[PDB]
Formats: sequence, C-alpha cells, structure tokens
Amino acid sequence: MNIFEMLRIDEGLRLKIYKDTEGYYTIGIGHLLTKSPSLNAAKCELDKAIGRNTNGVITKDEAEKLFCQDVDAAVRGILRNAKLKPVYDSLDCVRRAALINMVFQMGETGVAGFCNSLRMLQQKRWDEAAVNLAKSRWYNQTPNRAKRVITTFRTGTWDAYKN
Ligand SMILES: [Cl-]
Ligand SMILES: [Cl-]
Ligand code: NA
Ligand code: NA
Ligand code: NA
Ligand code: NA
Repeated sequence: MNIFEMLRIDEGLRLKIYKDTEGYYTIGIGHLLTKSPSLNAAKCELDKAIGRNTNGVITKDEAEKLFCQDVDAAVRGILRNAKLKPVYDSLDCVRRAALINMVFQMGETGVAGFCNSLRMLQQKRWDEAAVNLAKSRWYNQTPNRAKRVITTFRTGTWDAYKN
C-alpha cells in the first residue's frame, strides 16, 4: 500500500464527468473540475486540464496523469502551509499519507484550520487525535473514508485498506 493505492481506493476511477460526494463535477480519480453548477464550465476545465477536446470523456492514462499531478499538488500545498508542514514533517511515512489524503479531499485551508487535531497529531497522541478528528463535518459526511484515514493516523498501519 502507498498514497496512490490508498487514494485510488477512496476516490475510485471514472472516465466520464461525474458528481463527487458534494455534488461537484469531477473526473478520473477524484479530480475536481469546478464547483460551478454549469456542466459547460466543467467541460472547459476538463479540456484545459487534458489539452484536447475531450467531450467529457478521458482515458485511464489521462486519469492517472491528473492523479499524479493532484497528489503532488496536495504534498506541495502541505509543504507551503505554516500549519500543516510541521505536522507533516513530524509524521512517519504511513501517517503522512493519511494527511495527504485529507488535503486531497478537503483542501489545504480546511485541514490547516483543525488546530486541536493537528496539535494532537504532532504530539503523537494517536488515540486522542483519532477521537478529535471524528468531531468533524468530514467524518459525518464521509464516515467510511474518514474511519479508514483515522485508523491510519491511529495505528500508523495500512490495516484499514486491507481487503
Ligand atoms: Cl477554463
Ligand atoms: Cl464514506
Ligand atoms: Na453525487
Ligand atoms: Na486525480
Ligand atoms: Na491531548
Ligand atoms: Na493517545
């Protein structure tokens, strides 16, 4: 298991424009296109992202290319953020993937505001952090995914992504 396999489990793979769990136009492995309600706006974003006239459909290779970029962008967003970088730097490789997963799903700004959960993670108070992370809109709206990510923070293992 690694961050790519983990996000592929959590995000799935779809080759045509779909709506994510928040109702927003998306494609591939959780590549958010736009928050605009306009499908035409989403199609412009898609053609721009892929570099061709896609008609709302992409290939697996194209989806994986966007995914490469999006994982990289989540990591760069962590490293540039004054609240997230110290936490990321304090974590082991497996728990770093859990933090990347959160940022991929919710964005840097949202995660960076969880000052209590972040402190508990940096303090390595894993069970406390896990309880605190569940007191979130994130956990309530996507509980199965959040449980997997939280178990990853709690244990430092990939156990929640087996089977
Ligand atoms: Cl555009
Ligand atoms: Cl879920
Ligand atoms: Na939906
Ligand atoms: Na992606
Ligand atoms: Na505490
Ligand atoms: Na603890």
